[PDB]
Amino acid sequence: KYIEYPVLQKILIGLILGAIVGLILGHYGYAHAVHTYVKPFGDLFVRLLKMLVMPIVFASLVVGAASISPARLGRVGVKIVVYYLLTSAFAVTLGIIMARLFNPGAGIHLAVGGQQFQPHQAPPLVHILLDIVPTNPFGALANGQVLPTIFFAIILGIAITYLMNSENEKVRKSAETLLDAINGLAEAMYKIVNGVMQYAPIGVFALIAYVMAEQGVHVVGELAKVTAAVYVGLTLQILLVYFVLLKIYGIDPISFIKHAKDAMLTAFVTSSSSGTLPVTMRVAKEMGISEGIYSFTLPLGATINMDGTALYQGVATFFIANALGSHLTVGQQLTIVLTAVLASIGTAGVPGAGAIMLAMVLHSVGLPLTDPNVAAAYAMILGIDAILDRGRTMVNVTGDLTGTAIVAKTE
Amino acid sequence: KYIEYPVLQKILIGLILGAIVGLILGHYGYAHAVHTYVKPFGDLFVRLLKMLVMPIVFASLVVGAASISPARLGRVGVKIVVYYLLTSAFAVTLGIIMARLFNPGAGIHLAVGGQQFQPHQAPPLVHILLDIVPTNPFGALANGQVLPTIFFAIILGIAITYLMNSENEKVRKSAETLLDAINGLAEAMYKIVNGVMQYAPIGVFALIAYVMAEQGVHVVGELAKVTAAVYVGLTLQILLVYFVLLKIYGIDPISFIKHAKDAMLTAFVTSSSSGTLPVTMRVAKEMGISEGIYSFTLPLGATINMDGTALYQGVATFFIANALGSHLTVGQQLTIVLTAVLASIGTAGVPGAGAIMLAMVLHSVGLPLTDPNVAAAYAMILGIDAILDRGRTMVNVTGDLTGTAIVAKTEGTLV
Amino acid sequence: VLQKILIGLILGAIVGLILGHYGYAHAVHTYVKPFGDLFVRLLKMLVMPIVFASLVVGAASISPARLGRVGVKIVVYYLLTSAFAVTLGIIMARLFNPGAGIHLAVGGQQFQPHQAPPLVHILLDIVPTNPFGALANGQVLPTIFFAIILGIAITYLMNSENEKVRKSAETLLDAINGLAEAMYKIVNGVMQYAPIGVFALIAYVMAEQGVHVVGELAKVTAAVYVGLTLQILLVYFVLLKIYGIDPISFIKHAKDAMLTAFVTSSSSGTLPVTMRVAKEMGISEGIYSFTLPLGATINMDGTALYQGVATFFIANALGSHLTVGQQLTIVLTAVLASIGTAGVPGAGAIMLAMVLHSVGLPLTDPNVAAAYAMILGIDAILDRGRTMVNVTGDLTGTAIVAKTE
Ligand SMILES: N[C@@H](CC(=O)O)C(=O)O
Ligand SMILES: N[C@@H](CC(=O)O)C(=O)O
Ligand SMILES: N[C@@H](CC(=O)O)C(=O)O
Ligand code: NA
Ligand code: NA
Ligand code: NA
Ligand code: NA
Ligand code: NA
Ligand code: NA
Repeated sequence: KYIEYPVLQKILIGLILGAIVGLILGHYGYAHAVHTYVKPFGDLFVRLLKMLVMPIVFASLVVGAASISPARLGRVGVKIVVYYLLTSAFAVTLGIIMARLFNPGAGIHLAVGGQQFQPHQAPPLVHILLDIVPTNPFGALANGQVLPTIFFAIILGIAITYLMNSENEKVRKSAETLLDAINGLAEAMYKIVNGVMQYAPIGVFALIAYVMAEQGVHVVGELAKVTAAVYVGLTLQILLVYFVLLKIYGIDPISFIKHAKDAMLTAFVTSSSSGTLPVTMRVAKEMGISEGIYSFTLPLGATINMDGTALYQGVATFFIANALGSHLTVGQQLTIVLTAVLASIGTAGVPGAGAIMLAMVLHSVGLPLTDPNVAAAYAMILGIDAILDRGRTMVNVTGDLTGTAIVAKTE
Repeated sequence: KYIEYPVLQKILIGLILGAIVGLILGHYGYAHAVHTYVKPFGDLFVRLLKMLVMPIVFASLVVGAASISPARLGRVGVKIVVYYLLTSAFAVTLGIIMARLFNPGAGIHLAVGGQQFQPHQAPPLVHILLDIVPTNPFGALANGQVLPTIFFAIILGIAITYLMNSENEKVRKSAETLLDAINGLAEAMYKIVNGVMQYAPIGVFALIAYVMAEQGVHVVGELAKVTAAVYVGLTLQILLVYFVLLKIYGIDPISFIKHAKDAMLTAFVTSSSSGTLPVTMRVAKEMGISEGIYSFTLPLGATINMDGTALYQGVATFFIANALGSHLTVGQQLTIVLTAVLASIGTAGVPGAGAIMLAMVLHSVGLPLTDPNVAAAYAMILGIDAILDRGRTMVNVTGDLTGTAIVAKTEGTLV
Repeated sequence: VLQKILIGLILGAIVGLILGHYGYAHAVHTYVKPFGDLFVRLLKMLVMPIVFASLVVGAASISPARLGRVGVKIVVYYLLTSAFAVTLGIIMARLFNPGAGIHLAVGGQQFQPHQAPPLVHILLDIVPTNPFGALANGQVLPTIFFAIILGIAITYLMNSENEKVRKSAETLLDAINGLAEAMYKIVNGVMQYAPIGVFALIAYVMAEQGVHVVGELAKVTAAVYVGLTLQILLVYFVLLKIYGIDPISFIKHAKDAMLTAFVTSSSSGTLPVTMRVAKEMGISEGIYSFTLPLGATINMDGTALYQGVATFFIANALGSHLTVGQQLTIVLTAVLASIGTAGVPGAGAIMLAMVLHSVGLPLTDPNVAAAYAMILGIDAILDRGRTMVNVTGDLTGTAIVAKTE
């Protein structure tokens, strides 16, 4: 009774099997059953994603503050970042534009707790800007609030790279040993991470088994409404940005696609900016780009500059809002712009943590995942991430290929 | 004004001196005094036991997940574990049977806070099975809830033994240094542990000084009711299990006891599965058992398979329940079976943390130690653990001697 | 660093009465507040980790083991000097009355001094029931009793028979220490916001009652300074003279270990300097080689006195008559703070943190905290002045103990 299988199908057959199993259960008779039996395995999966973050988000971002230690020369790739921001900023814009045309979410009245979502109005920015600084990092980290457990983790690890340097030898030996422990927790988390991706097949099955039992069936159409709103928005900015800003330069925008070939192919199948990096790296070499340019910019387009993930989140948010029976207002709309950018700037680049960074793009713009109406809707859109992750990644990689080819004009 | 003394008497003379001091105080006059003066040193001791666990239970169980790392060959001692479960399962059964015959607890109406225990009914298993997974390990660990601070500590340390292996050299150097820190906290805890066992003489005195002042005196008889319910249950399964399943095999069950001699003796005096392990190890060699058998099984009967501790907890629970004025219901009864097994599978094997694993066998089956009625009763039974620990351990060791001798009938040899 | 906060102090003093008249409405009390407050929190962050990390180090620092005979003599001395220092601070905070002449009301509802819980129940709640919890949500008096009992227990693990257990004990302590340091790195960075946030908070609390509040903080300055110099004469020049050692020429071959202590304001920087100085005044190796590094982190004479004044300052600033017993608790607290204080620049003031938490004056109360903001504000003055003694006090001890053959 054994586990072996390439998981990113295991989940996807979990999904299509879940969808097809779900629909046929609630229809035929026992609309309940699944709520009492199956859902509790989705409830499980959910929890395990959350079990992560806090350690991962601490540990990782202490490492990624020893990784970047001044000198951290952002004095020649000013050009590339300036570009990356605008594309990602325009991507989420385009997502909100696509979540206008299509209205995913509406046509579902999620009541969950015998009671629909009421939106609790945001506190002043004074008070939230100040509550990036923890009053006690341990507390902040502990009970769970994250935006201090960023500001601390960074300010610890940025300060730690001035201790390995310090005059004293034994102080540098102390600074090291702490960082050598924090890192490794980072890794140990990543070892459990993979193991959660091994329960992910069960998890996803149980989620969109429940959704398709309780609340049929033009919820299918609704989630397929997302699929399009995402997809013919993704492909709607490949034409509207890349094919545009390359043409309006002088670079050949059409044959660019042909010598990006397999950096594009894999991005869709691997669904990873990690896997599609020695492939995107080679592809820049293969279309004949200069070393110090693509050698610095394509690894910075890896973690920074997720164009598709910014757009994906700018749709998912809208989906949730309307699914709750909440008319998502303007300003909030352009907060989502600035939030989804500042999420899809820190999103992972593996498979999952696009959706599990959307997490916070919802927490911002009063829509927290504590409210069960929110969460049960999040469960839906996180359920079908496995579809809109493979499709999404393809752009995240192409957007920093195009930037690397646009900036290749500097001599 | 100096401390030196072999402590496991220091406590026990603390107890008998506490008992004899306590009774004569509340009787003669100042029934109070002790409540204001002496109890606050028992209140202290209690807290220090609790100060522990959370670090120890984390740190230890990250180590004991790097200790067992797949490959962790449970492919030949399937036999021994299969046995161990049934004995421990039947032990707590027998404890609940003994806590039926004897009714310890009842005949005390513990009101503590001017108000008796009311039992708050258990939540669905769905919701408690799910709350083994922490939503935030740090939080879980922090404010104190433990069953996530297990599931995390294990899943960290099990995952950590696939990082020292990992292709990268410097990643294995990072994984090590974390585990080399967590371990050592484990040890540092164990250094305070010993220091608490050095206040334990005071602590125990102060506990069963207070109990014997406020609430005399057929509380003596009540706690002695426990003593028997435990003891003539312990000895009631030596005859009923070991002397039975060895006889119904063909192995000589009576002379087994004679070449176990000093593995039994020390178990009662040392009150330790740690101390009685080179002794139980030798004793298996001395009664002529095969190496690869007792060399693998007697160290696994060390921490897993505590027969007596399972039974002890299956009585202590019942004691508490009835002491509160709470008729401990069935199902709960057989939850105690499954709980006390899954406590006496992880109990320590030093002296204390039989009682301080009962801790959780009470938290399960709605009887938490937050409630002062519970806790003041727990203070009683944890008070006299020093009596029912030495007596208890003797079985915990004998039960995996017998298993090792029962499984010694398997021969043999592969291609 | 000093001349950015003392011109800091007068870009607060005046900008309050020239933007409490020309400066209209909440707008000028906005960017006072947000910048008072993006200090306040930014400050409050530090206290806990530091108080844990530091006091695990200052329990491996003092360990009943390998302290002897060379190291029984020196500590015995160090305790008494630091114990007598904070005594002298409380004596100086008697003569001068800093704090009084300010009625800090903060939350329209001044600090009504809070009456001390039954002592049974607070003595018991020094022992944490779960250190993690205690540390986490913030309560400190357990996060002392644990941190100490961890690091005291840890110095019996590096010793332990097993080699690999000593390698494990080390690596933990080598991580905790370093967090200590990492904190001290942020510490300095907070002292860099201290100008435009602790003389932006000051910007308002010098905007009201101005003709009695500069000269209240300058009242501290003296109470500290002519107490520091008042024990150089009263202890060192005394106990060296009453021995036979030449107490006056001692100062001359300490020269640059004294100089730097005032400019560097660091027991870290003034350690290869104080080390050399002991060599240069011709002290024996195994003596000053063991004692001057133990006078580094243990034995802060000035920091003990500084805290024994700062506390009193705060108390009286609140409208709270700081009672006796509390007075001699401060003696035993400030010693057991200035035994674990950092020896960089900041974490004298950010160990006073806990000497206030002890003796019911916690920093959760905004009346306390806004007053702490004042005295932590001008630490940059009384840190350079303070350090000079912290170093001289273990030079003198090293020279006093140099008489053993
Ligand atoms: N699938 C994304 C990462 C994510 O958003 O989860 C990528 O690799 O680009
Ligand atoms: N005394 C037991 C351990 C315990 O239950 O506390 C043993 O060593 O077997
Ligand atoms: N400035 C002190 C340290 C402190 O109290 O912050 C020293 O170096 O001695
Ligand atoms: Na990317
Ligand atoms: Na990203
Ligand atoms: Na055993
Ligand atoms: Na056990
Ligand atoms: Na010093
Ligand atoms: Na110090």
